[PDB]
Amino acid sequence: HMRVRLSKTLAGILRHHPGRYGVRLTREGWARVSEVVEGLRKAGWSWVEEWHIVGVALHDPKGRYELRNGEIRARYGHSIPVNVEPLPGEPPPILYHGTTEEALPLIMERGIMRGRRLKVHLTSSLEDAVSTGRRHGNLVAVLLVDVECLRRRGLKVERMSKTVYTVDWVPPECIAEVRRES
Ligand SMILES: Nc1ncnc2c1ncn2[C@@H]1O[C@H](COP(=O)(O)OP(=O)(O)OC[C@H]2O[C@@H](O)[C@H](OP(=O)(O)O)[C@@H]2O)[C@@H](O)[C@H]1O
Ligand SMILES: [Cl-]
Ligand SMILES: [Cl-]
Ligand SMILES: [K+]
Ligand SMILES: [K+]
Ligand SMILES: [K+]
Ligand SMILES: [K+]
Repeated sequence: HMRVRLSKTLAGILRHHPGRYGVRLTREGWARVSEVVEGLRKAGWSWVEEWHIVGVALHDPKGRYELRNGEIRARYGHSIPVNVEPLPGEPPPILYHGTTEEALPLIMERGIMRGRRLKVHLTSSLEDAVSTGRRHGNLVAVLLVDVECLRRRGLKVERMSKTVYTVDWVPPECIAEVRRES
């Protein structure tokens, strides 16, 4: 079966619309795998069981998901209120945010903003930043973000996966450089 298709649906459940699949999340974002399974099956994923949902989490190349006995959550990316504790580690001095060239003027005015999500998402992987920008358009720009510039003004830069870090907002003055990718 197509793991990527099931993972995209699962990310939607755990980040955006759990109730549409019969799921209630705890305030830390955790879903009961059994509830996720039943909702997917009712939506036509007629073969899915716990084994497959757990497998999506374990095989995810990015570490999007976290498991503990009976439960699963998304580590980041949510548009519904959750509190996820950070993974250990310090952020590197530069992080990336992929976007579109068309967004640059308003980013240079208002900073990088969270939009519909709880946080602005940054990555230590330039390649991942490019692929994220490409979801929004073909003319991609990657912002290099000065992490100490965020931290010294009191903005926590929290590690959510091996490569993804969240921050409430990126002030325009903390954008060190723009790299073009067409
Ligand atoms: N001041 C502004 N004026 C105009 N535009 C602005 C401004 N600030 C930002 N923007 C743009 O708005 C779009 C928001 O879209 P958005 O919420 O989908 O954010 P975005 O960062 O793309 O997605 C998060 C997922 O991307 C990976 O970090 C990870 O995904 P993975 O789990 O696959 O690793 C994560 O979940 C973005 O274009 C952003 O630049
Ligand atoms: Cl456990
Ligand atoms: Cl978020
Ligand atoms: K649940
Ligand atoms: K995630
Ligand atoms: K973001
Ligand atoms: K954060």
